[PDB]
Amino acid sequence: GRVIRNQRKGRGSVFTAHTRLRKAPAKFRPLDYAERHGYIRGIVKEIIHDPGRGAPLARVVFRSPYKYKQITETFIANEGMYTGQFIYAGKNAALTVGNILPLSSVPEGTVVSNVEEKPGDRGALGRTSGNYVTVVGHNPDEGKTRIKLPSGAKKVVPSSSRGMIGIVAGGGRTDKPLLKASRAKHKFAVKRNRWPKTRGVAMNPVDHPHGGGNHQHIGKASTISRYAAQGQKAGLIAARRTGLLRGTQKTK
RNA sequence: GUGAAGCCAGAGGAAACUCUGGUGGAGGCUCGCAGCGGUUCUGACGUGCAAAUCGAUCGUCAAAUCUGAGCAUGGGGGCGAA
RNA sequence: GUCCCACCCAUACCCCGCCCUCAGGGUAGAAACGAUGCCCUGAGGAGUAGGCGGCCGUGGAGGUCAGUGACGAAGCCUAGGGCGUGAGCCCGGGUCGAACGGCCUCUAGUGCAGAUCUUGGUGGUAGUAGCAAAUACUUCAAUGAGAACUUGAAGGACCGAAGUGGGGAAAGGUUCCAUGUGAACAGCGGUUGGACAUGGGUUAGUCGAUCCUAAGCCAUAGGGAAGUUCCGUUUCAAAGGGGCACUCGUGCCCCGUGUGGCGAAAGGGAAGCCGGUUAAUAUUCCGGCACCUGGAUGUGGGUUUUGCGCGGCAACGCAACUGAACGCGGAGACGACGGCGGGGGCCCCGGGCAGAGUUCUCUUUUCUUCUUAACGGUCUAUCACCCUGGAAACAGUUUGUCUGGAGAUAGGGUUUAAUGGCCGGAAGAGCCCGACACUUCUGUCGGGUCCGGUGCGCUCUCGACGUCCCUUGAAAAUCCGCGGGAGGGAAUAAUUCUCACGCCAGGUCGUACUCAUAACCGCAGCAGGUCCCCAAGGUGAACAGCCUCUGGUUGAUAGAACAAUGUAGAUAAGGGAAGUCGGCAAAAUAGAUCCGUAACUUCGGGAAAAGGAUUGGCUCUAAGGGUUGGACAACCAACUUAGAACUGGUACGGACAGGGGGAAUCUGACUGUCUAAUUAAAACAUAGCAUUGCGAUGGCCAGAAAGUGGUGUUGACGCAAUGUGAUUUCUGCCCAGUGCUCUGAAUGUCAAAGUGAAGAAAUUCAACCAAGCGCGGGUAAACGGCGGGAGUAACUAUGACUCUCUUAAGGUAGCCAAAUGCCUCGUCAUCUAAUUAGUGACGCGCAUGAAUGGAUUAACGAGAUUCCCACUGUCCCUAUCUACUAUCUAGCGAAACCACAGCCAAGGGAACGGGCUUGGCAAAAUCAGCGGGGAAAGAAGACCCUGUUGAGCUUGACUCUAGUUUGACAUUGUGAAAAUUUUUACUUAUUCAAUGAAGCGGGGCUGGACUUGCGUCCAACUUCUGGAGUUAAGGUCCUUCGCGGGCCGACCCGGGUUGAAGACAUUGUCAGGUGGGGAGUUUGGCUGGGGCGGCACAUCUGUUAAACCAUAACGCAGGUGUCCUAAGGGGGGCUCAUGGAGAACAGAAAUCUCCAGUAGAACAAAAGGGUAAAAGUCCCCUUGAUUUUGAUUUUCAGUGUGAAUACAAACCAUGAAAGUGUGGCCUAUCGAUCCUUUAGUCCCUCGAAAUUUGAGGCUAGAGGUGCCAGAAAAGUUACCACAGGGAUAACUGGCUUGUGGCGGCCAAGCGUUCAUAGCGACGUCGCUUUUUGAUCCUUCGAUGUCGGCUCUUCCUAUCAUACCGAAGCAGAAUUCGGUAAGCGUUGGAUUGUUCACCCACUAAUAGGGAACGUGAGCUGGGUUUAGACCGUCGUGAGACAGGUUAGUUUUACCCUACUGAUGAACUCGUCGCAAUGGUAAUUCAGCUUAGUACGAGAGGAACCGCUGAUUCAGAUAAUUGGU
Ligand SMILES: [Mg+2]
Ligand SMILES: [Mg+2]
Ligand SMILES: [Mg+2]
Ligand SMILES: [Mg+2]
Ligand SMILES: [Mg+2]
Ligand SMILES: [Mg+2]
Ligand SMILES: [Mg+2]
Ligand SMILES: [Mg+2]
Ligand SMILES: [Mg+2]
Ligand SMILES: [Mg+2]
Ligand SMILES: [Mg+2]
Ligand SMILES: [Mg+2]
Ligand SMILES: [Mg+2]
Ligand SMILES: [Mg+2]
Ligand SMILES: [Mg+2]
Ligand SMILES: [Mg+2]
Ligand SMILES: [Mg+2]
Ligand SMILES: [Mg+2]
Ligand SMILES: [Mg+2]
Ligand SMILES: [Mg+2]
Ligand SMILES: [Mg+2]
Ligand SMILES: [Mg+2]
Ligand SMILES: [Mg+2]
Ligand SMILES: [Mg+2]
Ligand SMILES: [Mg+2]
Ligand SMILES: [Mg+2]
Ligand SMILES: [Mg+2]
Ligand SMILES: [Mg+2]
Ligand SMILES: [Mg+2]
Ligand SMILES: [Mg+2]
Ligand SMILES: [Mg+2]
Ligand SMILES: [Mg+2]
Ligand SMILES: [Mg+2]
Ligand SMILES: [Mg+2]
Ligand SMILES: [Mg+2]
Ligand SMILES: [Mg+2]
Ligand SMILES: [Mg+2]
Ligand SMILES: [Mg+2]
Ligand SMILES: [Mg+2]
Ligand SMILES: [Mg+2]
Ligand SMILES: [Mg+2]
Ligand SMILES: [Mg+2]
Ligand SMILES: [Mg+2]
Ligand SMILES: [Mg+2]
Ligand SMILES: [Mg+2]
Ligand SMILES: [Mg+2]
Ligand SMILES: [Mg+2]
Ligand SMILES: [Mg+2]
Ligand SMILES: [Mg+2]
Ligand SMILES: [Mg+2]
Ligand SMILES: [Mg+2]
Ligand SMILES: [Mg+2]
Ligand SMILES: [Mg+2]
Ligand SMILES: [Mg+2]
Ligand SMILES: [Mg+2]
Ligand SMILES: [Mg+2]
Ligand SMILES: [Mg+2]
Ligand SMILES: [Mg+2]
Ligand SMILES: [Mg+2]
Ligand SMILES: [Mg+2]
Ligand SMILES: [Mg+2]
Ligand SMILES: [Mg+2]
Ligand SMILES: [Mg+2]
Ligand SMILES: [Mg+2]
Ligand SMILES: [Mg+2]
Ligand SMILES: [Mg+2]
Ligand SMILES: [Mg+2]
Ligand SMILES: [Mg+2]
Ligand SMILES: [Mg+2]
Ligand SMILES: [Mg+2]
Ligand SMILES: [Mg+2]
Ligand SMILES: [Mg+2]
Ligand SMILES: [Mg+2]
Ligand SMILES: [Mg+2]
Ligand SMILES: [Mg+2]
Ligand SMILES: [Mg+2]
Ligand SMILES: [Mg+2]
Ligand SMILES: [Mg+2]
Ligand SMILES: [Mg+2]
Ligand SMILES: [Mg+2]
Ligand SMILES: [Mg+2]
Ligand SMILES: [Mg+2]
Ligand SMILES: [Mg+2]
Ligand SMILES: [Mg+2]
Ligand SMILES: [Mg+2]
Ligand SMILES: [Mg+2]
Ligand SMILES: [Mg+2]
Ligand SMILES: [Mg+2]
Ligand SMILES: [Mg+2]
Ligand SMILES: [Mg+2]
Ligand SMILES: [Mg+2]
Ligand SMILES: [Mg+2]
Ligand SMILES: [Mg+2]
Ligand SMILES: [Mg+2]
Ligand SMILES: [Mg+2]
Ligand SMILES: [Mg+2]
Ligand SMILES: [Mg+2]
Ligand SMILES: [Mg+2]
Ligand SMILES: [Mg+2]
Ligand SMILES: [Mg+2]
Ligand SMILES: [Mg+2]
Ligand SMILES: [Mg+2]
Ligand SMILES: [Mg+2]
Ligand SMILES: [Mg+2]
Ligand SMILES: [Mg+2]
Ligand SMILES: [Mg+2]
Ligand SMILES: [Mg+2]
Ligand SMILES: [Mg+2]
Ligand SMILES: [Mg+2]
Ligand SMILES: [Mg+2]
Ligand SMILES: [Mg+2]
Ligand SMILES: [Mg+2]
Ligand SMILES: [Mg+2]
Ligand SMILES: [Mg+2]
Ligand SMILES: [Mg+2]
Ligand SMILES: [Mg+2]
Ligand SMILES: [Mg+2]
Ligand SMILES: [Mg+2]
Ligand SMILES: [Mg+2]
Ligand SMILES: [Mg+2]
Ligand SMILES: [Mg+2]
Ligand SMILES: [Mg+2]
Ligand SMILES: [Mg+2]
Ligand SMILES: [Mg+2]
Ligand SMILES: [Mg+2]
Ligand SMILES: [Mg+2]
Ligand SMILES: [Mg+2]
Ligand SMILES: [Mg+2]
Ligand SMILES: [Mg+2]
Ligand SMILES: [Mg+2]
Repeated sequence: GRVIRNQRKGRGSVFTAHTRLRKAPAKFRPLDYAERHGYIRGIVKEIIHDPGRGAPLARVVFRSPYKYKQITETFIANEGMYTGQFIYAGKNAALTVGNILPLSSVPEGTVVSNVEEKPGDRGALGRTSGNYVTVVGHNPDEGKTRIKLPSGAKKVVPSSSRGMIGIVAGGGRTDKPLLKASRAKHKFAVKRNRWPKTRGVAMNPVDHPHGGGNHQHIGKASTISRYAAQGQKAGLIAARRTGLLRGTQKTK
């Protein structure tokens, strides 16, 4: 048989993400002395649209504590942020929307965005439009913080991890139907070469495990073991259950 | 060609929102020329003009439209709206 | 039919000659002899495969012939000889020119008709096919040997601004220009040429490259890799650039986070325009007039002298008008589309000027020219911004919008923005006229070169608005501004000047030409393909079609004629789909304006639904604008609309251009995409829906590895993997099976490592185990599944209901003879005259059914289907016209194919002959057609089978494997605690993350707030504002007294950059599991083709089997893979099955008695033999079913194996013995090598020598190969491949004729009566090859496989027609039969049909053959490769003799045959004859006979005669119609 499309995707080549129109990655400031001990003030210059990203980004200018230059950063814009707004990043920053604070100096029950998995990593969690991370609780003796992720998972991160107060802008982007093949094409044409998608059962046996046959049918259980070989993992990988979800799920 | 929002005016009514002239210029809308394609004649030709062309008739024609150059993917590999 | 006589001839027989072979003899005191010779005698002679012998020929070697030869070697040619059976040898003649041969040995690349053989050459075909797309040529002249395709002039035409025009990019490379030209090429010619030959031609600071970066590529540091090299592109790197100072280069002082290259002739980007000029270059040359960049220093100007301009309220202005580091900003720099406004150019209109055209007539006419570059100066030009002021009675305002107390209207200003006006350039140019010189050298000189208008016009550009996006639409080099304020700046002298003028320089490569019906790629001068720019007039909505201007061509082999058949363009009376699988093809409709427009609907559509009317020309009228005066008048300007009269051909979108429509069904929602070159679809995609995994120490994936990579400039509204497939309404039940997921205990299973025991040790044995699995839960929008039987309602049918068997559950809602149902052309209704079609219903549905999605569905569809209107040559039924061919000619000129060839009939034959046999026959040489034959040409059949030949794909095939999971060992160190194992502590190994490696850890100074034995905790100064923040101010001492030098300002200390994980993870090596993701391989045989079946595959009995033996078939009836401690061995006593008599229960049968009883019983098992004091049966004793090795028999090769037979060595059993016993009374009951396991002994070996373990040998058994002389082995292919096979299937033919069809003989019986008018049982004899079987003879290096259409001929077993005979024949109508194939045998609905059945006509609507006639005749509806859907089946790939949809139909010019047409020879003609060949007519109706014969009556013929008509044939065009 052939190498299947899912296997080919990992080679790169035509499946590499598009990057020309992306200006800079969305990252916090590097964790420095000012952010560790007090706060630093930055000015929002513009709210820009980043192709391939649903959420808008905010360009924020800060002063260098050690040089005469000025530094422009690219944050994920939280909804409610505006051009000409002062934002504050640090331990002693006020608890207002757009401020970047360590989770230790944040009370329980507030939502943040671009939460660092570890301090200094400049943001990893809850960075997509309409998404946020909730600060469930604190453990000061352990120096840790329990948070709730957009997926519903519970995580524990060091209290020094930073986050931006508020909710990622971009609202309910997925609330309107795409309604058109062209609109799906435009959505993915700035992300990746993954659209359109041909069904495996419409292929031939040389091309996919779902293969051919005189009727379009999978012919064997579509749930595939977690430890199946590469080239076998087509369908529902390591599926605990299948079928329509007809009630609440114990797992979360 | 059709004529979506938005806008102007006038008629009713009590209200609220009904109606009627206009304006406007949206749509993977439509007729249709070039381009692109290739349905039927199962036409021509079938030691051809041609190792796939020719004619008529057809599909689409403002956007999943057509196309140049540069560049990338190399054989059990690639690429594939398959 | 029989008998007799003579005769004819085979390669046979007889006699003779000769050849050869074989056989038998003779031949030496050698006068003897290729002694391998000779002489004598007898017999014999076929031959594929094959064997042997002898000889001939070729290249080369040794010896020899004292060989041949320029007075002619070799070779070659030869209707000239000789020899040999023959292969061959020799000679004569000719040609020719330098070597060669005989004999004996030696040697080999040694002998050709084949191999779809190799290379080369050459034929018939054949002067043949053909040289026919792109509208088209003609006259005169010149040139020349020669002119349709050279040139000039004239005419006629085309391209018709998305050109046949003018220039470019790629690509070519000299094709560009001049001159000359024999051949070759330009498929005709050629004087011509992109050809050939000889010479020329490409000029840049300004146009490009060069410079920049993009996607991307390659280095570097490092890390992998055995390595070629891979990653890496800033990453675990000590990676650079700025200034000052001496006689002299070298003395220092500051900044630093960066620290490569390549990559665009369309992206970014410094700068050039006009006129002229050459044969060919020009934005490059020449003339004039400019610009940019860089470098230098001047003159003037400006500014200042303790300093770096002035003005304006302001927006800002002015000719400058200092400014380091460091920083900020702008430009470069960006999407698509819409309407509006400005500008350039083009187009158009009016007037004037100059020229030209027309001018019978008319036309103040028609056409052309009338131009102004870069670069500058100057004045303007929307948006915006500034000042005054303060708006509701809101106002301003666009086509649209919008704007305003965050300050509108208004008034006044500032400013970005020329492709605008004027001026310089610049009229001196260019152009246009006009007039005077002249072999040329020289032209010369005059004049003129203007003014207005218009616009939904075209094109480009600019501007302000606006729309769309889950889409927001490059980078860098370079240039500029500013914030900052470092340095520096002569009251009589320079002046860190972006001002004016001035000086110097600008290298290198490209530059011709074409860019295409001839310069590129398609083998080529190819109707194909190949990226752009400019873009006139008319009609018209219009870069539509059609015509024209500029410009370009007139180039595609020509002449003549007008047959068939064609290709292309059309027209047809009447009918109007009757054609056909099917309306294929064609026709019909078509623009605009005005009316009118249904069902349904997602309310958007449907819709141009359906349909109807009008349209020309001319003469008028009205309306729709701008400007000025004074509510009218005047002036200016286009078009768009409406109304009226008149008028003609009742015509007018007059050409061109240009929708047919409707009622429904299946299906996919739609737009979109694909099998380039047979499938455009219902397939794919899609939005929507649903499921699954993943929180980064991660999911999925790539890599040999990596300090590797993609997703990822990413973080659940995300990434990845699947299914279904818009909307609407729904999506039922089943977790038993296979998967996936979760737990691994009360539970079982296990490897390596480790633990314990035994041992001398190797080892062996025990426990223990991680993963995985057994186990137990979950899960179907996972793969998938979703049942049988029996009764039941006052007649009855059915079964609401019930009784019963089983599953994991038993098909729910829906839907249906549907693209899914076989039976089936289902049943009913409708549609038609007629419907296997369509639609609507019905449903025990072979085999419908719910995201393997069910049902419905507006809109959409080059999808499939039915009907209706319109329309028509599809047809009845054909006809006609045009162009180009074909045709004939000149020139040029192939190919396929070809054993030899070409008339038939029958026969036989390899079962379909051109050749053979027997007949018919049979006359040169030819031309146009033609599609019967050549089982015509393609192409070593693709269907089928075989091969111990493959390949693609699948899986629970066999064997493995990347990856992965888990365990162990190592990396791997240091502590503590718990009674060796577990837990948690350390950081330095190791791993991760961040950063420009800035503020980490301890303190102590201060600020605080909390507390009473004054003690502890916290903190380090930024949060009103879209400003700024840098090159330190100061304190303190030193000082050269300086924005100078140190310590503070800015606390000290540890040099751990910071934060995490941490001896875990990672990594290396082994071990268990998982692993169609991947690899390799396999997937029996026989066989009335193969498959399925069966086993005729090892083996036994009887028979087939034809009396020894032997002997076949998928022949017949059967049997075997066991069973027995006795059912083996010995001995003895007895006699069985059965019958007749008898005896209580007792009988048909229980036991007892007697008599008969040849085996009719029994002997393990099939069958056949055999057995009676036994071989049966019972009793007694036993283990001969033992040890050893030979011999023999059957199957047979006289090999194994299995069986079997007689005897020897022994020592046993039994009988008093004799004797018997080496398994089963006989004929079947079974198994090699290798390996393993036993048994056997003072047995042999472990090879330096010993002992003990262990191992290996020798002899005899066992573990098994049943495909049984003995491989370890699953499918599929419709995507398929190869070597073959007519050894072997599907279609023709051949034999046969069961079966099918058609007859005969007999005649029980039927027929009221009567077997035989006519039927006809039981039986029996046949014929036919239009059925289907059976066979496998021909064809698998191919004979084109159904049907229909068309066309001819043949048969008779006669449907009709002619003439006859019989009846249960009064007439009429029928029935049966005879002679009879002359002549006919139809039009339609449904179906691909064949077949069939209906409607209807008819005299009748008979049956058949001709390779199941007929595909180089058609067509392609059926069968039907590859695409696709459904149902059932399969785990799957896939299958289906099931349904459905789409799917390339090639070649004739040869020979013959046929149809026609010429024709030599016999002088040429005219008029004739007639051998032979062909042959043609057919049926019905009406009137009369006649309401008559005959009949009770109903009813109801016929002969003759008359008049028409059907089908067919041969002509013809007066008339009518078509063209
Ligand atoms: Mg592969
Ligand atoms: Mg798909
Ligand atoms: Mg497919
Ligand atoms: Mg597969
Ligand atoms: Mg699978
Ligand atoms: Mg499907
Ligand atoms: Mg469209
Ligand atoms: Mg085309
Ligand atoms: Mg064709
Ligand atoms: Mg036509
Ligand atoms: Mg012989
Ligand atoms: Mg030789
Ligand atoms: Mg000679
Ligand atoms: Mg010589
Ligand atoms: Mg040879
Ligand atoms: Mg030869
Ligand atoms: Mg031969
Ligand atoms: Mg010819
Ligand atoms: Mg031709
Ligand atoms: Mg011609
Ligand atoms: Mg032509
Ligand atoms: Mg002459
Ligand atoms: Mg010509
Ligand atoms: Mg023309
Ligand atoms: Mg154009
Ligand atoms: Mg040209
Ligand atoms: Mg051109
Ligand atoms: Mg190129
Ligand atoms: Mg010449
Ligand atoms: Mg020629
Ligand atoms: Mg010539
Ligand atoms: Mg010539
Ligand atoms: Mg000449
Ligand atoms: Mg340039
Ligand atoms: Mg350069
Ligand atoms: Mg590299
Ligand atoms: Mg290295
Ligand atoms: Mg470069
Ligand atoms: Mg450029
Ligand atoms: Mg010059
Ligand atoms: Mg001065
Ligand atoms: Mg650009
Ligand atoms: Mg015009
Ligand atoms: Mg001028
Ligand atoms: Mg001037
Ligand atoms: Mg003048
Ligand atoms: Mg072309
Ligand atoms: Mg026009
Ligand atoms: Mg017009
Ligand atoms: Mg030309
Ligand atoms: Mg030609
Ligand atoms: Mg007609
Ligand atoms: Mg007519
Ligand atoms: Mg009609
Ligand atoms: Mg048609
Ligand atoms: Mg038509
Ligand atoms: Mg409507
Ligand atoms: Mg309709
Ligand atoms: Mg209409
Ligand atoms: Mg049309
Ligand atoms: Mg579709
Ligand atoms: Mg595509
Ligand atoms: Mg195709
Ligand atoms: Mg193909
Ligand atoms: Mg699913
Ligand atoms: Mg299950
Ligand atoms: Mg279960
Ligand atoms: Mg376990
Ligand atoms: Mg049901
Ligand atoms: Mg349906
Ligand atoms: Mg049904
Ligand atoms: Mg039906
Ligand atoms: Mg029907
Ligand atoms: Mg079913
Ligand atoms: Mg089903
Ligand atoms: Mg379901
Ligand atoms: Mg519909
Ligand atoms: Mg011909
Ligand atoms: Mg000729
Ligand atoms: Mg010959
Ligand atoms: Mg014959
Ligand atoms: Mg014959
Ligand atoms: Mg022959
Ligand atoms: Mg002849
Ligand atoms: Mg022909
Ligand atoms: Mg023929
Ligand atoms: Mg032949
Ligand atoms: Mg073959
Ligand atoms: Mg074999
Ligand atoms: Mg194979
Ligand atoms: Mg293959
Ligand atoms: Mg104090
Ligand atoms: Mg730690
Ligand atoms: Mg470890
Ligand atoms: Mg596998
Ligand atoms: Mg495999
Ligand atoms: Mg076989
Ligand atoms: Mg079988
Ligand atoms: Mg015998
Ligand atoms: Mg048998
Ligand atoms: Mg016995
Ligand atoms: Mg015994
Ligand atoms: Mg006895
Ligand atoms: Mg004894
Ligand atoms: Mg054995
Ligand atoms: Mg063995
Ligand atoms: Mg030894
Ligand atoms: Mg064995
Ligand atoms: Mg055998
Ligand atoms: Mg045969
Ligand atoms: Mg018969
Ligand atoms: Mg009879
Ligand atoms: Mg037969
Ligand atoms: Mg046969
Ligand atoms: Mg064959
Ligand atoms: Mg043949
Ligand atoms: Mg043939
Ligand atoms: Mg027919
Ligand atoms: Mg007869
Ligand atoms: Mg008769
Ligand atoms: Mg006849
Ligand atoms: Mg026949
Ligand atoms: Mg036939
Ligand atoms: Mg034929
Ligand atoms: Mg054919
Ligand atoms: Mg046929
Ligand atoms: Mg089928
Ligand atoms: Mg079909
Ligand atoms: Mg088709
Ligand atoms: Mg009478």
